[PDB]
Amino acid sequence: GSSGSSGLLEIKRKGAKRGSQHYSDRTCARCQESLGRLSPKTNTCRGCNHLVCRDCRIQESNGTWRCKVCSGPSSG
Ligand SMILES: [Zn+2]
Ligand SMILES: [Zn+2]
Repeated sequence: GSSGSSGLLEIKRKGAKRGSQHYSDRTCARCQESLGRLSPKTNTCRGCNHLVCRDCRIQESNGTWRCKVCSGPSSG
C-alpha cells in the first residue's frame, strides 16, 4: 500500500484596514516626476490620456499636445 497528499496557500494583502486616506498620487508617466505643484487634470496626454509633465510632452496644433512616446517616434 501507499498514499500521499499536499497543498497550501499564501495570503498577502496591503495589511492596513479598509481606510487609506489619499491613496492616490500624481507622477509623470515617462519620468515619474513629482507633479505636485503642476496640474495633472490639464497635464493629461490627449493621446494616451496619461499623466505627464510639461517636459515629456510636445506642443502641437489645434492647441493639442502629446507625450514624447506619442508625439515622438513610434514605440513597441
Ligand atoms: Zn501619450
Ligand atoms: Zn515627465
